Amino acid sequence: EPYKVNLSQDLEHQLQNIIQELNLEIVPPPDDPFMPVVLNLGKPSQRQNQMGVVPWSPPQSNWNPWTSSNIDEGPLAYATPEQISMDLKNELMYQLEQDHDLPAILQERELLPVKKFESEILEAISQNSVVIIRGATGCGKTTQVPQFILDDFIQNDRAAECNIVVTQPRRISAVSVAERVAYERGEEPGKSCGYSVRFESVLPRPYASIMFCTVGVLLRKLEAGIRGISHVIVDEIHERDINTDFLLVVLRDVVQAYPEVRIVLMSATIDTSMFCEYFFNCPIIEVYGRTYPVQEYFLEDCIQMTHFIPPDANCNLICGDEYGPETKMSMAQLNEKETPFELIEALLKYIETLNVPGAVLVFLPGWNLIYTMQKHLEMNPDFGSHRYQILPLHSQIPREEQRKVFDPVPAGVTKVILSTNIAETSITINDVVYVIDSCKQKVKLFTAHNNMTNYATVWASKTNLEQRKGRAGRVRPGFCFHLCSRARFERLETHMTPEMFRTPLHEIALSIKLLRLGGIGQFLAKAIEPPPLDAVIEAEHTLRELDALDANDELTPLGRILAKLPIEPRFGKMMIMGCIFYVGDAVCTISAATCFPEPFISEGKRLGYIHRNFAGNRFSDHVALLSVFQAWDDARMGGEEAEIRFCEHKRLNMATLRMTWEAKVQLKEILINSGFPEDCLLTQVFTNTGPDNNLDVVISLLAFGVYPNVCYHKEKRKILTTEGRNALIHKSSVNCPFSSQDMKYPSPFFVFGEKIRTRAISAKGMTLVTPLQLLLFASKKVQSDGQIVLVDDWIRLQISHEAAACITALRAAMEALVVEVTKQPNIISQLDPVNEHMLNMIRQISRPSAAGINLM
Ligand SMILES: Nc1ncnc2c1ncn2[C@@H]1O[C@H](COP(=O)(O)OP(=O)(O)O)[C@@H](O)[C@H]1O
Ligand SMILES: [Mg+2]
Repeated sequence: EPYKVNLSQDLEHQLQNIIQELNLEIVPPPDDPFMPVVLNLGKPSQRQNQMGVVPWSPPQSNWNPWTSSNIDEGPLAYATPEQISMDLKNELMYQLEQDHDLPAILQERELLPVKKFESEILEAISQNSVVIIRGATGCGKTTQVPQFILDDFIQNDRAAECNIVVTQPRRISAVSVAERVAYERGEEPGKSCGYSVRFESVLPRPYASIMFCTVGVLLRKLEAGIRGISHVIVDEIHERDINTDFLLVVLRDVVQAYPEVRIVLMSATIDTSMFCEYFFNCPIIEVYGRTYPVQEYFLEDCIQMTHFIPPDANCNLICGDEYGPETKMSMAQLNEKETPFELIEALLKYIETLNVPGAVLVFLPGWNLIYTMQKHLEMNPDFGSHRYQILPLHSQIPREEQRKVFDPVPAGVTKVILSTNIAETSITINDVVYVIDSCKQKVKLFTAHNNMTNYATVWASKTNLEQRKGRAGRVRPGFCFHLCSRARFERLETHMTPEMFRTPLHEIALSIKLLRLGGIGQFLAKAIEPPPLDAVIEAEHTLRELDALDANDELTPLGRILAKLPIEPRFGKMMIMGCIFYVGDAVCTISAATCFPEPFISEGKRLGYIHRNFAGNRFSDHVALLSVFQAWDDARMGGEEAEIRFCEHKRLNMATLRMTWEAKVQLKEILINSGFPEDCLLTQVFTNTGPDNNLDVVISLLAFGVYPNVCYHKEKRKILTTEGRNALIHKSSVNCPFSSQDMKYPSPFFVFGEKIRTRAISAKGMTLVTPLQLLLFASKKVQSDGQIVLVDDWIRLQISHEAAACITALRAAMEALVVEVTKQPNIISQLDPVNEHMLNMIRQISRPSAAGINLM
């Protein structure tokens, strides 16, 4: 049915006024009501590109490669190469004397399997422009190889001819390795070992250094070029992170046009053919250590040797003959869509019976299943405090709490690790004798025309199960407990689909064009494994649609801003808009918070009472998050203990808030550096109960940014998608009712943030909006019949024709002004009166009073 949209009469008077002042014409009402006239409107191009290459140069005196700038004051700034080489050679032998715990550790370094091969490696790397270092996970190629390379260059007095960039796919890997390698050198991060992840960096010195960054960070610094670098180490290639696959394309163009450069690809035990063939049949340096085999078992065997009982074709129904009558009878009572918490619980205390000491590594998909499984054991008898030691490893936990997994345990105690697939190839634990495998992955599923980053649990590869097994048996003959039928193993993929095949490419596309590497399609066609066509088309369509590219597929001044922002391009455009309305700080804050988990500490079930009160009366998860942020930033002014007090009292995660903050600041600086003034990015206090026109527009711009994640409320926990299918409220949301209950809303229009798919479908992080916001920013294709209005062809609205089409115009005028200010962002100071009245009209229609709503 439609919605009874009740505007004022003198408001409609205003919307037609401004539209006249802007010298634009409203699409007239249909003569025949059955004619579905569309309200949408629409509206210099630049010369095209040619296939080009990122420039390279080796390390230089008076050039910091980590700040990508000159240095005209200090020892190195003034000194000569040999001076530095000599000096630094001495510093280490000075250090060698005086530190009495350094050689304590350096011996530990030489016990690592990769130690053996140091000669062969350095030998290969020297004589070949590209190298692959294949070897098992645990040999120590991550930590050691970049040292081996530096150590050598130091003690041949070529220290200043050495700068190493080491890319890691995960944020956590980059930093924690940087920490480890700096420890193994008797230092703290900053001396010779730096890092650089998204929104956080501890840079090293300009010479004889090692930089551990993420691929995205490196890619966005390549506008300056790969200047002042001797070696480029691309670790964990076998993971097939889409950004690594992309980087490899870039690097291959480099090694052609600059063969002096040195590249080092590092991989687990997989087929490295395509990589070797890609890089001109480059040498492979195999690496291996003394490792023990493992008996692996499957979900038949697990139930066999515990006597367990619980309360696409199903593979649990299929079972072997030699397995007993009760074995089958049990397993078939348990679907494969969810992993059995109850079985693995019983499977742990079977390991007791084997009476062999060691740690059990449990593979699960996601924080959700790890945090539940933890509270399943820890808050349960048998599993006492002094019997078992249950450590989680999400990569979303304090980095102190991560390290626990490595250091040993008091004797007669079992160390249980509930980790993600980080521990599959990225990190190795020492005590691991046993492994339990969910045989499942957590992947963002996003195909063409989804426009929804949808997290979904899926089956792992045969290769995955193989690699998860090998974690057991780095100490003694081990055991591996696969929680998948023997039938389900047969119906598994051998390898998993690489990210290139199943990820958006609009971020990759902006990069391509910023770096002037040629055409989006042409470039990705050179990939080790190119993406599907429709993905490239979708990426191209998507960037054109928001004027990041012209129709000639070249980078507009807007797209450049979006290229320099390290966030989703829509949120980048949302921020630029907010700057124009002088709500830049507010809207950057929301952007930043997308890059981090929710700062609420949910004990389980749904949300609590006190947390929901941050929402206010705007029925918004986004305002909940924005309200805590205001309360936190005010409370932090007390001091360190005052900050944590607040957080402890309100049950908030203090780490998350400091990260969202630091990210907000960094976003803010890119806009400042882009030319936007300071005054449009100042902190602006707001209420979440009274009226707030600053916060009205901020909700409006959130409608834009999060489009097209829209829904409509009907029943208590029922909502309907944009397409029309039936979805739910997530239990974390503030707009979620309590069990059985319901709540009325001043509007059923919600722009939601994210959608999970594990048990069913559901929407997460919901924010209420008015009809006018839906029309103005959260709806592309809209049709009028004179009285009734159709929005994105599944949402109907009873409303004036002239007003509905006057709004769709403002949008088009706003988009025009976006273009205008992206040519010169300092424009927003001296805005012509027509423009500033267009911003006030938008401000007006943002409010709920103008849509016949009040929040009480
Ligand atoms: N933070 C750490 N604390 C203690 N030991 C560590 C740490 N990081 C790595 N190790 C140890 O270093 C060894 C090699 O690690 P790494 O260089 O990551 O290997 P690779 O990447 O080749 O699998 C492993 O045996 C592991 O136990
Ligand atoms: Mg590694």
